Amino acid sequence: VEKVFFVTSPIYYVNAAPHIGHVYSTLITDVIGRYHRVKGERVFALTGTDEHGQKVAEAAKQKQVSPYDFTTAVAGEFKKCFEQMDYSIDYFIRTTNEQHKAVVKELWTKLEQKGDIYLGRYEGWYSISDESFLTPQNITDGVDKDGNPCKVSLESGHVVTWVSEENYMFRLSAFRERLLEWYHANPGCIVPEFRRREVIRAVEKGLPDLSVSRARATLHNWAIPVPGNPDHCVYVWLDALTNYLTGSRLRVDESGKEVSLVDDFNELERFPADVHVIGKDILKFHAIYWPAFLLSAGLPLPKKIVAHGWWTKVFDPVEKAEEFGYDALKYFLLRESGFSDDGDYSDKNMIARLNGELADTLGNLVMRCTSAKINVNGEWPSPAAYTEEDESLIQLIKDLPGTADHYYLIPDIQKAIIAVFDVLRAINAYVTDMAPWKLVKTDPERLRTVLYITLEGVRVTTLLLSPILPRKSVVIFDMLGVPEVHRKGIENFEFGAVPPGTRLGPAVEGEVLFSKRST
Ligand code: MET
Repeated sequence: VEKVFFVTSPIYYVNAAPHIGHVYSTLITDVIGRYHRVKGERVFALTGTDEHGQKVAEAAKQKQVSPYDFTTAVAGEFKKCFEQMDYSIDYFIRTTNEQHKAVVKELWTKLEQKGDIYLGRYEGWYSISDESFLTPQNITDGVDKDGNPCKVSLESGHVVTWVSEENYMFRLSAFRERLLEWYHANPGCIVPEFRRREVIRAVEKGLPDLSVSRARATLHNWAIPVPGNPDHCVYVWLDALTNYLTGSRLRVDESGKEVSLVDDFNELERFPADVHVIGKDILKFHAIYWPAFLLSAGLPLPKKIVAHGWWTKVFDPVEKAEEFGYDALKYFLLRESGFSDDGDYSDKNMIARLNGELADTLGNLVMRCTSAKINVNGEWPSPAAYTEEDESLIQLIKDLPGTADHYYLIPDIQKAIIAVFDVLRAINAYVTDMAPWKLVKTDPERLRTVLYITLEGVRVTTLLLSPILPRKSVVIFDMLGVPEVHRKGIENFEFGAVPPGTRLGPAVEGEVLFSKRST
């Protein structure tokens, strides 16, 4: 089905200021978004803020400000952070938005009409910080900020409290068999694979019904009212998860403001998400509750949920981007960690990767193929006959787009970067063997062949890196003199798409692409 590629970040709680966790989650969302745009697809990338609930209201009360003022302020800090980080997200949703609330009520009403919401009790543990219901097996003894002996979440270590409320209850237990069918029928729907296995084990163990409302006093009245029962408010997670549906139904203008909410999601061709990006801490909500809601409502299910190794919720990313470069930082975060949390975030290692990979591997190579010394005519030369060594490198360059594409689609952005850099290392090796600096005098016919391959290797690697390094890719292409039309589209993944005779861009006397730093 030709649709709009719909990729989401989670919507972030506004109890605290934006931080690296949020920036990472939204970076992954953004990169996926960018890759599909580079592929020539229609894209709708979504991010935003999760503004209702007990936690946000209590954080606003601690600041001695009204929940409305506080959410608006913090949402502003989030918006500004994401502008600073130079993302290309299509819309920023807020759960306080009136159109969002409409969609929630509409969804609630469907679930109710379907017979899947009933009036019952929740008597059990709850983590206000996680906004999560927990069984007694998921808690242990612990300490709080008054040093007192309390109970805490095994998940997150935050304080838990016993709740005993009459609550609207969603019949999650009825969806165990259908969820298991879904997981088994769609074995790539949860990535990475060990998290897919974790979800399945949990659903196999059995599912309780889920409390989807709370008494309004418990939430300090800071929530969406239940349709036809103002004594109750809608659970912040049903509220929150529904942002993805709301987002898929908003017409947005050129400045990024929502102008209209369509009735039927099919009108905008976004729903359901192709990729939900989340942290590992909210997997249950996205892989169990969310599909169960959609199943109840007869709505289509997402294609993939990708759960990274970090938590959704010092090291300030805007500070480090100003210190080391924006694209460089993004590169580092995406390169340094896969789905394991174990990975070394340190000035030592940021500099190791900056110098080793960005400067010495990529940057070095860009300068070699464009310098006046080696590229004497300042153009893409026409190649002479290819040796078997030439062919071996060409093969790597030809194969790379297909390999990188599979990685980007999993999605595993670390592996995609690695694949591209393997080819970059190969090109450096090739350039070392051929010694094109010697060939300017010794054999100019041979240099044409060597230079051309080098240029084309640089173009193709750069094109596949352009979702990771959106600014630097533009600079590289300007130096190489790659016309705008050749900077995107699957057609331009092909070897040879830029014809010989293309002139390089002008240089400037101070130009480095990535400046190395002191160790
Ligand atoms: C529907 S995604 C909700 C994410 C949640 N607000 C968090 O900050 O973890």
